[PDB]
Amino acid sequence: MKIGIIGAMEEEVTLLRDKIENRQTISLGGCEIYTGQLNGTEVALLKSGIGKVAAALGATLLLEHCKPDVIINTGSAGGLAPTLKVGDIVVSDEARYHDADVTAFGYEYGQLPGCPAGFKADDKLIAAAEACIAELNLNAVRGLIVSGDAFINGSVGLAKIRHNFPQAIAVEMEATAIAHVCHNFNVPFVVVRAISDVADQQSHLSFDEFLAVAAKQSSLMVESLVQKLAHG
Amino acid sequence: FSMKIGIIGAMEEEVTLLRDKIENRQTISLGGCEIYTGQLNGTEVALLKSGIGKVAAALGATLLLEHCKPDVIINTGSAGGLAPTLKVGDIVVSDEARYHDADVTAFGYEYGQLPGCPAGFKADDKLIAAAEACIAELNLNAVRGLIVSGDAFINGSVGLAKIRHNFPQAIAVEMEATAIAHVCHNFNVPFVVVRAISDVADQQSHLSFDEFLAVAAKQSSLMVESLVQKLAHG
Ligand SMILES: CSC[C@H]1O[C@@H](n2ccc3c(N)ncnc32)[C@H](O)[C@@H]1O
Ligand SMILES: CSC[C@H]1O[C@@H](n2ccc3c(N)ncnc32)[C@H](O)[C@@H]1O
Repeated sequence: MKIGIIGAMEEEVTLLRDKIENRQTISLGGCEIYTGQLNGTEVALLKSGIGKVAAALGATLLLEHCKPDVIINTGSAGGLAPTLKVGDIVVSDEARYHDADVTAFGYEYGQLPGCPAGFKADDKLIAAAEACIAELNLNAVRGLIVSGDAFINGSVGLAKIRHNFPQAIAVEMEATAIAHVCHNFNVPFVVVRAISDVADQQSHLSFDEFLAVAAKQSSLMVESLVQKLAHG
Repeated sequence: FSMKIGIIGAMEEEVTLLRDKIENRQTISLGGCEIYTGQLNGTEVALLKSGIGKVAAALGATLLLEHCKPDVIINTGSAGGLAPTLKVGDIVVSDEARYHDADVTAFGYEYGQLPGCPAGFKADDKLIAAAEACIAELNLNAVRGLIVSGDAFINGSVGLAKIRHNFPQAIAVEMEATAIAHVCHNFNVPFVVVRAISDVADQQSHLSFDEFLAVAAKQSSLMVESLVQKLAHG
């Protein structure tokens, strides 16, 4: 099997990239795809860049080109659920755009025409992720992750997300775009990210200071997840 | 005679007229998108129906570029008019595209800019000139300028006000142009947006859209046909 992995920033893909053996690099459409094996498992790691379009472009390339069996979106996120603290894990059971609005025509807030109002992550991928979380003794929350093309740091931006998606556990900028692409190609996906901040008026400083920590936690989780999917 | 022109429209109504005119037409269904190949007035074209929104347009544009390698991309369809002299049916030609809903300002990026990208994506000068030549020849009313995109249908109120305040110079607003420009930019492919006005993005936009979408589609499609011809023969 081939496992696809997508991270947005250098920090979020560098540790995994350093571990890929029989590594080959593909530079294309402004993205980088690293192919090879992670602890014996065939993977394809994509550094997509930040934002929905960058992520959609990279996911599309990855699916069309390398044709992985499942997609795992790694990286950092702004924590919204009460029990989350920096470094904690968020596992998507679903992804929705918090900034899409075509309600003028009767679509659900966050829903784009031609798409489900939310994209569901794969149950097996979620089960495997949670088994790893238990085995590594990590604090994690499973639930709705919302994406938009904006960095959230309190004020109006956070307020609007709370209103439309009070049950969202985390917010970031690529997951739902990746889920949307996977949905169109019928590819299972799961988002496994780590908290770099709590999306408030202090998230800039928190993100700056804890991104490396969040990237590491999510990377270790992905490493464990890949191994679990490949060997049980 | 060796040029392949890529054309991207989001909705059925926006691509149907051009599609019916493609000779030796074939249909490719990939990634939830539909691409029609063949010739338009003898010029090789690849017409994609992308679906609505930034991600749907990005996915489609990426497929079209990777799969059909067109030499240039023309984004067709409707838009909400923002510049004063625009009436329903008029043409808007992009000289630039920017996301009106992207905000990473907390980190010092320009409003609308995503990290790793230029704050705005510039349309091709030759494609712009050709489109304007077509405009002068069809004797249509048009405006050239900044087109801004977002994943929201602008219906007046705060959505509209925020846009006018952040991009006072924007001539129109829609939902796919900048995502297509972004993908084209990353692939180094020349692009131009030539859309037509279906509404003025105000509280009436919902009704105006339902009523004049066909008119915008007709006017934009005429422009695209003329542009394809212009680009291949002069
Ligand atoms: C530098 S923009 C923030 C990047 O980290 C993720 N991230 C982390 C925290 C966070 C937040 N509070 N709001 C939005 N995106 C966030 C996003 O997916 C994007 O790739
Ligand atoms: C049914 S969503 C609107 C569709 O038509 C375009 N459009 C036209 C007018 C308009 C507006 N006022 N606001 C946003 N998108 C608009 C968009 O790019 C999208 O494909």
